[PDB]
Amino acid sequence: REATWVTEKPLTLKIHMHFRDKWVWDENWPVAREVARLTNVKLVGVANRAATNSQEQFNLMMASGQLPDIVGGDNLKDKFIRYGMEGAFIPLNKLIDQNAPNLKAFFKTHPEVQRAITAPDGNIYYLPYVPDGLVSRGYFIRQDWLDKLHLKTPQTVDELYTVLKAFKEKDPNGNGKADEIPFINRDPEEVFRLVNFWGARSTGSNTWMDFYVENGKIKHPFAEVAFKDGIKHVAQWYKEGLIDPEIFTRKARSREQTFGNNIGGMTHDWFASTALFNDALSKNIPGFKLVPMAPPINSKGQRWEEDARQIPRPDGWAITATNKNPVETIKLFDFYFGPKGRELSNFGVPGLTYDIKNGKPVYKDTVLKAAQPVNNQMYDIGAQIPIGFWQDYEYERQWTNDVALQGIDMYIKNKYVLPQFTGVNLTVEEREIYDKYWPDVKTYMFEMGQSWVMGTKDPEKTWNDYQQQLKNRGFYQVMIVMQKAYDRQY
Ligand SMILES: [Ca+2]
Repeated sequence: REATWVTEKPLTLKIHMHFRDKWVWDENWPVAREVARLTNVKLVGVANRAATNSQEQFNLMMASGQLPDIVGGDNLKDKFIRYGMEGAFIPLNKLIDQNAPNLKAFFKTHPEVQRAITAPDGNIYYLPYVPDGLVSRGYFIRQDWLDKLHLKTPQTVDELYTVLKAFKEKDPNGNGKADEIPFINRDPEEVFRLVNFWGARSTGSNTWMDFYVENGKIKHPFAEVAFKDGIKHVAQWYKEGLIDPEIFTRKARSREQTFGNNIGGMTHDWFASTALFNDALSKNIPGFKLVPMAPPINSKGQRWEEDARQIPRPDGWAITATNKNPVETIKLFDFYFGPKGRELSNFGVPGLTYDIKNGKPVYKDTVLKAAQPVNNQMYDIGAQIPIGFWQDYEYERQWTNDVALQGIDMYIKNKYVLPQFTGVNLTVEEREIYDKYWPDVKTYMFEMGQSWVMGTKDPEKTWNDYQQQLKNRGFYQVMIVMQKAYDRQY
């Protein structure tokens, strides 16, 4: 028995957790096993490991009969709220106030986080993934390629065009072949963010395709005329091969592939893991130098960094109405917000991935010297996963090299990061319109966006049909309630 046990009698619960379109909960994970040992509660996964879309899996689970005991994953906030009000997920307010002292304290000191996860009916239907940090992404460019081609760091979009064209046509890796791919990215959604170069927004926060506010008015990036004009430019860059032709399909290992084979010239991604490639590829590609770059001056005369860490994220886990042990479950959930629980969910397992030295968790050299980014290494053993947990930036600091640190400092110092959208508080009736139309409009917007970038549809010629479809699909009904809810707060 352990003082951390949340139940005297061993308890096993079923969890459906499919995340980042590639992973599922693994009861064999070192972290899962350690938490089970300490709490006496074991979670067994029931998600389909042979599936490449996490949202589709949530929907499939919801239509495959009786739900499991717990459901977790990334980008599920809206589903947790929608189905929570439908009775599929239970309210946690009471359970927390009565059995979770760590969470109760956390929320008292983090009122903004509590508000962000609360539903229109005032109920909390899930515990969020709470990131720790300030900046997230930044632009990175191949300094060695710039040097080899005698080009200066691009300061404007026009200068950037010239530089990327040079990367594509001037054989910077010197193998006599036109194999270079100027701009690459792990996230297909980043291709949409390129409209920033032409003064248009792509999202209001770290949450993909989120709304934003301008002069007291709620707006959505994909519906603005600025997007039409901006995406036309992105389409041109894609047409000319300045943007990875496989940008919508390569995905997850784009960096390992393109930087690893010395064909990638630039990206926009997280500072720590991206800068790590300088160390991982130092042996195979001497001179490889991927460095942070300030955003180029855009068509509106400004340097924009649209992304920032979002606290909390629309990720996490919830308790279903079929869970027969809600009290034991919330106690398990609370364990993660305690000192030991937070340490495990962030660093892995003591003696395996880290050791306590001078009272502080310190990653082993084998982890820090690995070619794989530390967050990827954590995913592999059940840490840094999108359950309800509190991220600790100290875990990240340990593998943020000087190149990354200096990039982070530059972005913080020069204030490139745009104000982030912190959401609004919808009434129950307003939420009904949101859940009825938004999901499908969002999917439609992505589809149109991809068509415009790839050239299968001309944004200029299809814009009217598009706006008509947005109206028919309920987009403006959603915009109307969003604005009303906004005016209530401010
Ligand atoms: Ca070449």
